[PDB]
Amino acid sequence: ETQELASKRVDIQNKRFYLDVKQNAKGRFLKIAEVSRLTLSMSVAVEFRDYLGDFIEHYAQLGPSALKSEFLVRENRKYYMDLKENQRGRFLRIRQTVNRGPGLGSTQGQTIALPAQGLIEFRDALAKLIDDYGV
Amino acid sequence: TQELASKRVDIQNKRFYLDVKQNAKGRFLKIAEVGAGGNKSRLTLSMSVAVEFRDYLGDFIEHYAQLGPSALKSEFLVRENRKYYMDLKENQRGRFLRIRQTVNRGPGLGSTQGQTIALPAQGLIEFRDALAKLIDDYGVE
Amino acid sequence: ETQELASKRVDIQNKRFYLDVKQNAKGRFLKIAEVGAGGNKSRLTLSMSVAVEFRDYLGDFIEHYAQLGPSQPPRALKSEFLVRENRKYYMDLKENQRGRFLRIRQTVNRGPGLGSTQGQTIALPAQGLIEFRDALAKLIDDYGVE
Amino acid sequence: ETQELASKRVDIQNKRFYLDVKQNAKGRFLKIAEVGAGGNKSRLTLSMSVAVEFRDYLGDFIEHYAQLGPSQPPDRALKSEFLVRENRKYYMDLKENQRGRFLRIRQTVNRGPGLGSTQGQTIALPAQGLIEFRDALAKLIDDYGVE
Repeated sequence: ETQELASKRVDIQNKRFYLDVKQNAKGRFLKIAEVSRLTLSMSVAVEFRDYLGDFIEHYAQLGPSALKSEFLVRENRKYYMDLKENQRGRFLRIRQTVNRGPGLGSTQGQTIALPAQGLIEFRDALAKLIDDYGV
Repeated sequence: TQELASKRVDIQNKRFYLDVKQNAKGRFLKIAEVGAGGNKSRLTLSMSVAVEFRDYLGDFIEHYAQLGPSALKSEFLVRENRKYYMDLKENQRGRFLRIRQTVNRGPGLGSTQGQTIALPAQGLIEFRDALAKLIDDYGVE
Repeated sequence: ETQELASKRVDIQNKRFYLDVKQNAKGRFLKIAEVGAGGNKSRLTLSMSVAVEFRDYLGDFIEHYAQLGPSQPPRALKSEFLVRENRKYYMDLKENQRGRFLRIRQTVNRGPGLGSTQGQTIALPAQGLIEFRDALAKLIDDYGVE
Repeated sequence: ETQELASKRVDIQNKRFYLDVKQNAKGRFLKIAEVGAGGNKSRLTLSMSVAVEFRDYLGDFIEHYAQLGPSQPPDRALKSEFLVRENRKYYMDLKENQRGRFLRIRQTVNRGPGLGSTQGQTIALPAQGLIEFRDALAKLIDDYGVE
């Protein structure tokens, strides 16, 4: 039975993300729901934490007006991370795909969009779930 | 006293206006937090002073980005008759930069009262950027 | 009056540097600007004569950077100091968690740093030091004297 | 099958390079994927033994690049090296085009016809990143190599 060990809430402009660390008898993993839904192993969650730091850095150094991308393939899942910008402002979009195993053949590629203002809070929340629970 | 330009910045559920203006003696910025505070929550900076302020924000941004999960930082700025107190704090609702501006009453006596804005830390990069643009525009070379 | 003689853009990671050669009645000189977030407080000034000595210092930082090997307040790896023509140039190779960089701070030189310094600072990501030295060397071959 | 032990991304100009340490039933090895600005991906595969030699060779390219001085006008590779270890060859050429110098590494089969585009198993490191790349490689070798 998958039982959540912790929830986390991050408010950014008028959007909300929940970071739930869950564990079924397979192991421990992270879920990230918007106001779609990513699922990450803790090991992959570490890579995100660090990549978020890369993104934060780049955003702080932009100054006034993709800007930056990362490409991650881990355990049958592929993650695209694009720091972009548009009329209303800068954001980080994260798309999760199945590129192998059960679930291939799609209708369900997952996506979340974080406003850039909240990357630091979102990274800080992730970091502490890693901190507490480890890999 | 000309209006030269405005820029608006929404941070979380709070709104700020950076307004450039000129009068003889020079150009200057007015930064207001929208609320019930009126002029109590509105700063006034010369252009010279805006630059030093922009740079201080650079430093607050760096401190905030490396806090990790958790006054955290204080800086200080005085020019002509005006003092600017900058304090990166955290209360239960999150991290913020409090800028309190004072007008010196005379040789070695602080104001009984000042004006103050509070920026949620998640908005500092936006704020800094809006301010940087207006500085690049409205008085160099 | 100031003639604009030449201009060179050097892109290094997510930074852009401009090297402008100018000339006034006193002689030829460089202005070196870093673009972005910071202001025109990221503006170095150097006669051609001093730009030569700066090029040579950059060769030593390049050697040191190449010999660091993999990494591990901020750690000061190599510091050098150039004072010339009533200006002081501090050159510190440093590293943080996010990479290695050469920070150059220019001040106006009176006594043992007495008055207003006029702290102009640029920060070259270390990756770019050879590109930067090279652009500078070209401008010196083209516009310097002997 | 293959387990993923460690990753490191090096940003050089508008490209990215992923150095991945992996292990299969036979061996531990390194995959190096270049991602171009436009989406182009290409890669090398190195045994950990070979990465040591590649890292050493990078040191030679670094020394050469640092000593070049700026591109002079025309009047071809500025420097070539060659690496052969059993079933894989690697052609290392330091070149320049209008946008800079770069180290092309081109991996081929040693015995076998070959398969796939030559570009898909070639990478081009902008020379500016040789030091950071060699350093990131040196670290992965330190922390997951036995050699």
